Amino acid sequence: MISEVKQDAKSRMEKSLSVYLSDIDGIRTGRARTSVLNGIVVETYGGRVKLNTISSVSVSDNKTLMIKVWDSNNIGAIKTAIMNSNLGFGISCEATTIRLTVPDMTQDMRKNLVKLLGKISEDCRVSIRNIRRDIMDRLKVMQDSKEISEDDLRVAGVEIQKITDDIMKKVNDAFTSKEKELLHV
Amino acid sequence: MMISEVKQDAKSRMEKSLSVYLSDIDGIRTGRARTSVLNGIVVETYGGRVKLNTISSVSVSDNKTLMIKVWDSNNIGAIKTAIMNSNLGFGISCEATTIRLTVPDMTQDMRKNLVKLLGKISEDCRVSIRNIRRDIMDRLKVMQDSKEISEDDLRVAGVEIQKITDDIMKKVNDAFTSKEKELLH
Ligand SMILES: [Cl-]
Ligand SMILES: [Cl-]
Ligand SMILES: [Cl-]
Ligand SMILES: [Cl-]
Repeated sequence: MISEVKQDAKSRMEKSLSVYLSDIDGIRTGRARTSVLNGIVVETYGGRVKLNTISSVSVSDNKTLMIKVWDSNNIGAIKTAIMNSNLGFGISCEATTIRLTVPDMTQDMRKNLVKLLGKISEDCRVSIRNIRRDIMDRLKVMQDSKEISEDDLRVAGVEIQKITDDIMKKVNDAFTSKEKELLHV
Repeated sequence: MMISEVKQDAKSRMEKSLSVYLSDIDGIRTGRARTSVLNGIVVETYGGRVKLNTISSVSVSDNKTLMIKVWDSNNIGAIKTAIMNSNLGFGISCEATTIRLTVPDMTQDMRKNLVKLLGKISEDCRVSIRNIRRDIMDRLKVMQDSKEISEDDLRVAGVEIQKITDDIMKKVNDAFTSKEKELLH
């Protein structure tokens, strides 16, 4: 069934783009962003919880986040979890608010991240092209196995080459957007 | 952001590539009778949907022939429909409570093509695995340049992830040569 093969393309491609966005989303840029704390796991209330379910995070200025802790008994555990992530924030507190200052990014650190983000952008393109090559290889198998005609191969090839190109534009826009965050002040 | 999580990402993503390639080559006809070809067959009967192997028992009769013992002979039509709809290319005949499937004969030119395509599909899998390793290594390098982990930390993680890659590469290659042996008899 070609119908089942055309969905493996979009599924594998979307899943791959989804993996690469999550990977770059955490790359630090100098500017303070609440998502850097997305995935801080705090041990409280008998288990492990995401930081945003027991507090409220906000950007105070370019280099600072505020964390409003609703249960004051969670302040130490949150301070401990943030410190032990080794993200290296400046940590202090007043009453039920934790203040995080974002460490400065040096010039060399910023150039290394520009290069490493380019490499990851190409690792993404490679998986998208490799998915495409593999899907065509599968259709060539079906067409050689006399399961589909040649017309079925060219037609689905055009449709999938169109799906690949649209998915790739998302890849280039996402990695260009992240690069602009690195480059600007 | 923890090295342990990055390592688990490598494993999970390379096991997804391995699993996807195994299913790709499972769709390659070999000219020989193999019961695994009918594993996914879903049969509409008794007003619902059942796996083929809960209403029947598939055996290999000779090199080019499968025998399906249909316990409820009233299911023979529904099973024949299910198999023919999956477009697997079988010759089919009925007899009492039995369905004879003849494997479609494979020319030497088809076999030559499928060997070549198996090698391409296999190398696509290797490209995916190596790309994942490079991507994971780039993510570790981002963490090191961002001062979240040391250079020794990264090298230690790099060896462990080389171990994961070697182990999944070996399973890709063993599936490759085993599938080649089947294509060549
Ligand atoms: Cl600081
Ligand atoms: Cl650096
Ligand atoms: Cl894949
Ligand atoms: Cl590197």
